[PDB]
Amino acid sequence: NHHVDYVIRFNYGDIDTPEAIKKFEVLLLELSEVGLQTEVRQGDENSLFVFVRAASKKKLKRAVYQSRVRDWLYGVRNTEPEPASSAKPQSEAERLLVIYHLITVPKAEGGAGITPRHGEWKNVDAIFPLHDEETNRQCMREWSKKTFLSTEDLDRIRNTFGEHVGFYFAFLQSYFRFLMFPAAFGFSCWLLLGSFSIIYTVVNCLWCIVFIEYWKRQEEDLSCRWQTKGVSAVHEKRAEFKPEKEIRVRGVFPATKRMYRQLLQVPFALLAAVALGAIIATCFAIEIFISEVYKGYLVFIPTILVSALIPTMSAVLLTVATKLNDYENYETQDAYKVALTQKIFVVNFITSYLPIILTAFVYVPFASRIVPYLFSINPDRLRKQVIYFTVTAQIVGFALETIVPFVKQEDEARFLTRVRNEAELEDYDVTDDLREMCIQFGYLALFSPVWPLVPVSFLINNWVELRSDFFKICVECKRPWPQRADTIGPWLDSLGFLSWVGSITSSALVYMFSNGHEGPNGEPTTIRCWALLLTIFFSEHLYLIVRYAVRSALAKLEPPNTRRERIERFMMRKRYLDTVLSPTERFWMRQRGWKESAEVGLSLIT
Amino acid sequence: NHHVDYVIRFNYGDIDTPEAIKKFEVLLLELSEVGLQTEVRQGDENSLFVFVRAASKKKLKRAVYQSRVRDWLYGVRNTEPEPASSAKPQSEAERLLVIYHLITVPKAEGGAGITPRHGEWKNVDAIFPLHDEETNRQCMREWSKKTFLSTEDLDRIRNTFGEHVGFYFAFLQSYFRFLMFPAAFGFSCWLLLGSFSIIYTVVNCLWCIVFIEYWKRQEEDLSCRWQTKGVSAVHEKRAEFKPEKEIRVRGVFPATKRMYRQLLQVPFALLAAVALGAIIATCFAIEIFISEVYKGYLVFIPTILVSALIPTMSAVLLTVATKLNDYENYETQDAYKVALTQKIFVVNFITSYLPIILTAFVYVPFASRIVPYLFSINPDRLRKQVIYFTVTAQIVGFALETIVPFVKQEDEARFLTRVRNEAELEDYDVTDDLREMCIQFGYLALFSPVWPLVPVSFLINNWVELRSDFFKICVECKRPWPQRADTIGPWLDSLGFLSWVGSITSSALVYMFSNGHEGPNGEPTTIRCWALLLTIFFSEHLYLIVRYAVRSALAKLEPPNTRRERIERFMMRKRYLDTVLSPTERFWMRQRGWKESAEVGLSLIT
Ligand SMILES: [Ca+2]
Ligand SMILES: [Ca+2]
Ligand SMILES: [Ca+2]
Ligand SMILES: [Ca+2]
Repeated sequence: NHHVDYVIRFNYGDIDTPEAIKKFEVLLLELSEVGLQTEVRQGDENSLFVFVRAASKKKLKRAVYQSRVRDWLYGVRNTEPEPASSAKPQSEAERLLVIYHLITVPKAEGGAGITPRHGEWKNVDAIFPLHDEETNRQCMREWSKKTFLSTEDLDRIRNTFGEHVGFYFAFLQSYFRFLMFPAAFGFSCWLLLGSFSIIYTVVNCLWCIVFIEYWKRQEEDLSCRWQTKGVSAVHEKRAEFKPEKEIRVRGVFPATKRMYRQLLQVPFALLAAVALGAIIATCFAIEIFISEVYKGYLVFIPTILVSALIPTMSAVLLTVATKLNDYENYETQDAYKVALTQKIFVVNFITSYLPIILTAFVYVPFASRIVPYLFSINPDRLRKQVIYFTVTAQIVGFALETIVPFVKQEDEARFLTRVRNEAELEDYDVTDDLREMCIQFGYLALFSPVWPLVPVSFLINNWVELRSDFFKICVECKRPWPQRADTIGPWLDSLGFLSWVGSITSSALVYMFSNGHEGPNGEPTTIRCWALLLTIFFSEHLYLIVRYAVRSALAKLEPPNTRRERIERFMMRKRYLDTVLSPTERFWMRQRGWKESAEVGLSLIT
Repeated sequence: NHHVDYVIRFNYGDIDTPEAIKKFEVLLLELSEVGLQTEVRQGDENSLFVFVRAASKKKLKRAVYQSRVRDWLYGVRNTEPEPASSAKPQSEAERLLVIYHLITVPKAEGGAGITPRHGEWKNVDAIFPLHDEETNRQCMREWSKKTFLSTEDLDRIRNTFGEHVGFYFAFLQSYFRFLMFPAAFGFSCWLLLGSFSIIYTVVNCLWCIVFIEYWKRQEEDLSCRWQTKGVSAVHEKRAEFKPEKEIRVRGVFPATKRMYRQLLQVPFALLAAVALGAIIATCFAIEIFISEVYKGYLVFIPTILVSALIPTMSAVLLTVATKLNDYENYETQDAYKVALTQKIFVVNFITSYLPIILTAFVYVPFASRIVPYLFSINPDRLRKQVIYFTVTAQIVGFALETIVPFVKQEDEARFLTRVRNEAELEDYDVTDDLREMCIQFGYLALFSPVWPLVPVSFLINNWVELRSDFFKICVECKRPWPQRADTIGPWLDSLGFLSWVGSITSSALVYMFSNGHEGPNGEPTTIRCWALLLTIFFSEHLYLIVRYAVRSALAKLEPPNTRRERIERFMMRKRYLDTVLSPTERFWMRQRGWKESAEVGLSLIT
């Protein structure tokens, strides 16, 4: 890579020439005044990117010791900072993270001011590091053959690509690994019993409880292991944040006003729910009427209708959620990303689980009681849609995930072109992959009693998807900068909610389908709503009781890295304490020493 | 008090004379070898108590600096220990707590070995401090007149009687204070509307949610204020603990074996539930048949039956719970007390809320459908039992709390008799008073839609009960030793569970009684169990949604003491850091300084 850390794509297309060269000179002054060596090279037809390297080894050592000092002070490291003359960077992640903080974190603390495209420049499109292609191809061809990734492999996806990708890859490993028990139980139940089986439903809800509690425990242990536990204290501030007052330099904003702006989440959620429910239910009723009332060239209208109407409405809701998320201030980038993710999860929940719920609950149980207003319903509609969403939708999702973007794409002559064709790749966001895994866990927690080969299909697809996501990161994207994290984000409570409703939906399914597969064949006159709500009541409360039992069991087992990170915070204070910090009386005149008190005791006992 | 800190009642009644004097000499040796001045005086007819004072001011200063060092090291204090020559004890609580640690915490760390009555002595009945009667009477007559206790008053009940009593008194103050909104709303609803009113039920569930979340916030703030946040790390070990192995000196026990012994909680809970349910339901059916089927001298059998059969069964269940709580090891005293409290809360729940539930749910809705097997039921049975349990049971509880134990009870001549008549008082346990307040909150959260003057009665009784509990502590008991805590214990999650079921029970009540007070008059043929379970379903899920909203709102508002205790843990580390700890290169040979890079930039832009 010729020691090049970062590439800063300065643009000059839409900006006139003297303003562009003034912006360029002010960009290159703050890079030399922060300790970074710059080398400008010709970019695209209308761009000009500047390479960035730490200027000297002593400047890099002084800049990486003052980045270990800061997160030791803010309670992340819990052990003393190594001295600066012996403080070499541990890996590529620490070096690239220090260089990115020197580039982006503003001039109040000591870094440069470069915020990409937002506030003063509006020209620097991206600040991307370069790939380590030999190590990437070695890791790809090394663990394209192993059945399970080791902790050394997870530490290599920590040392490259940072910790925010390493937490996702450890989550995917600990999710493919824990899929083996419901995979074996689902194969056993689909071979032995039929679908809608009670022991498979209880086993599946117990497995979701156990997996969620074990991954909360493993997240705490892994954030203690990777020295990134309290990384919320050193989160990167943002320049879009507009403060009210200034109390000494941080620019505070009253959090109650942000709560009152956060209460717009409920009308946005109601609008998104009503609009997406109207579109999906209208498409579903159109498909039902056209396909089973009134043809082979006329069955294809509602599928093209959702394929050309759902992503447009979802992009409109994404725009409205972004415009509302800029209204609330959110001084850090992590709070903004978590708020945007919690906003789009409602759209993702409705878009992902509304067809299976109308077909499973509104379609199978009523249908005839409706169709005359517009029956001998198709009994395999629910099984066919679960089979579709689990197998064929995952096949086409893997297709449009990694095959379609691959088909879509002197001495420095090869390097200046490999950076140029790495400049056009896609910026990698790990929330999309966490979204895919969480929607998949939602399918497995909600509609697994229909067709219990769903965990088997998810096991095979997860083993393919781990390697495919690593191939996408190393090949089809720019390198993500080493972002740190402690959890996977709001996806933890998303997974808890997903399983939470799964405990209601699967129990309602195994109640109302315990008469066959056709379940409540059309018109519902048999289903007894006094027996449909009692099983939901008792199953949800047994779910909550067993979940409380498992969380109270797993809380009392301290993991080794947490038990080693609450001991070093005693050892550091013990080392601090050794390095520095160096009438009435006539009642007590009778018995002086402890021998005469024993004499009065023996004299009073005898 | 003539500077006397503690009184250690050595017994010699059942022990023969040479063994008693050997135990006495070994008791008095370890007191002089730990730094405490002893003065033995004649006790009761068959006891002999030894007074204990710190021997010298320098020894007390060295013993109180090494007790600030320890909880600074274990992460409780978060600020540097003051030097020992200027480390005077802050109040009576710190001095008496240091003297109690020197008396009781065993010889591995530096204290003496005196465990009361357990392991080697089996004679020292109690180690009680002496009352500060002038300050106690001054505080009693000072805040027997004020409407609300100030934070200085709460800090005085912290400085005397420690922090475990101060947390309860702050809880009772913050519970009497937050009773004013449901008191005013219940008076407004009982004057304007009738009983079983929907807006009063929604307001009451919202008030329970808000009060529980605010008291969790205030508990965190108060444990940060009183410098006792992480006091779980310095909990007092116990001598009943029997360890498996010894790894360097703590005596570890495998926690999975304690989990497997903790799984006996479910058969004990089933046994207690079935037995107490059988006794209470048999008494209730006997009372119903005798009082309303078949007399004035014959109505009094079932009341004497519970008054002579419920406390005997509860004492049997207390004995079984103690024998099971000694089976599980529980190395600390706080874990043992929390486990015993969580065991007796099931007995307290069933004994406290089973008559109102059978009368409200089993009696009002069926009754005739039952009585022929043994109707025009009495409509005011539920209102009369709620009125009884809220008003008259609280009056007789205040009576048997403080009036009956008061009627039941040379130069050193007055002092040796005031200690002698303080030796016979009752050892004060704050879990009984927290149990009374939590059972009262359970009544208010479960059965307030019946007769909505229940929060008004609870407001008056709580203002009386705060002063009466302080009178009981200062007058009718020995002084409790200054035990530290951070929460009130498991009563927090007890209160959450209490309100949790209240959201089901009150909604079922206001469904099935929205036809009058008689509700489902006898035989149930009107109540529609498809409408009884939908309101329970929707009300419980709206309860959980609003509770999640309130906890997510109150989590984002940092209290001032927590925001000052996460800043001093930056300041201490910042003070530590200042007191101590002092081919490839041909690509980077084109442009040396940032001026020539700007020259290449202008040459490439132009
Ligand atoms: Ca996929
Ligand atoms: Ca993926
Ligand atoms: Ca009382
Ligand atoms: Ca009391």
